Amino acid sequence: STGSATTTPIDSLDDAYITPVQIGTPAQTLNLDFDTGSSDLWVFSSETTASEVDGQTIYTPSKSTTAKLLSGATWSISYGDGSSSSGDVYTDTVSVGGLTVTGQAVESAKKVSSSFTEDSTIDGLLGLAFSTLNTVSPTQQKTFFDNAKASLDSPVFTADLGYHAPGTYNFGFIDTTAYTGSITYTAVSTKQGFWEWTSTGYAVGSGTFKSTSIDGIADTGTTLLYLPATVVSAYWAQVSGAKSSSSVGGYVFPCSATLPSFTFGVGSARIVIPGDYIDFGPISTGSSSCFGGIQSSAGIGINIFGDVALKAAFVVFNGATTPTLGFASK
Repeated sequence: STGSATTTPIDSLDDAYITPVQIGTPAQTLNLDFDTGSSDLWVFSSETTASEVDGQTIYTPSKSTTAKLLSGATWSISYGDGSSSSGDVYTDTVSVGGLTVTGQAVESAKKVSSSFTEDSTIDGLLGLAFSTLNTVSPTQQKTFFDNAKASLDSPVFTADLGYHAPGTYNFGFIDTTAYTGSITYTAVSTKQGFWEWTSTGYAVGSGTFKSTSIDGIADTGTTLLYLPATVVSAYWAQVSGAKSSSSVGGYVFPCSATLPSFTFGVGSARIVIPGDYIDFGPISTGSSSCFGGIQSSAGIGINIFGDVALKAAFVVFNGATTPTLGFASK
């Protein structure tokens, strides 16, 4: 089997991407944030505290003839931005882009933190990291991809995120028309449960490539590119007036600037992030200070190849017995 679904930016900055997902019988379609940095499929629901729902579409398990309470199971997750959610668990039929999994754990939120409530465009998350990170207790549950894997034509999914435009998540096949040149594959460590890999270096604009190993994760659920402070300083030093602002929470730059590109290495290959992808717009409405799309990872504990980096590439998440990642230009 295969599946193919379009993923759409939630706003004009590509702060996140939503993909329609069919849950239950008859189908209830929710727009979920596909997140290769986590491993829970959770949704706003009829069980979510009413004061914490503000415009999201909810899953109502009582209206699904295929929903079954997973008795005793609870979940609770905290994300790297400080947001969180928790609740109980049903199993139900879940379809993405024509690919159907029966018995998928659908984690129904009883509580969500304010940032979820405040984002009316995201109805939940669909985790695509390794199932060892799934938070369901006492019986850990499998991701959608893990459940689908054996049925897929090939044990892979691909992320093709757009810049200020829709893109595609494919399951079970590699669309050879969606990228240019060849796909360069690189080793993955699953030891932390992430799609963790080692970039071979970077360049700023037209500058020379610096060969240096940068361990990090391919994370569709993180907006920006978070890299070591040395690398980030070298980038922003090329932008007149750019500075790190403690009050804003990262590097800012004059909105009048033209940003240089940023290149990262994948083995001997190179992925170029155009400068425009690094512009996240005014820090507040009407400001002439703009927020940078490349930020330091120094406070995180891990480097994160988020959407800023991934949307410059066609990315293969290869879930073969030994997982690997593939990157192609496009």
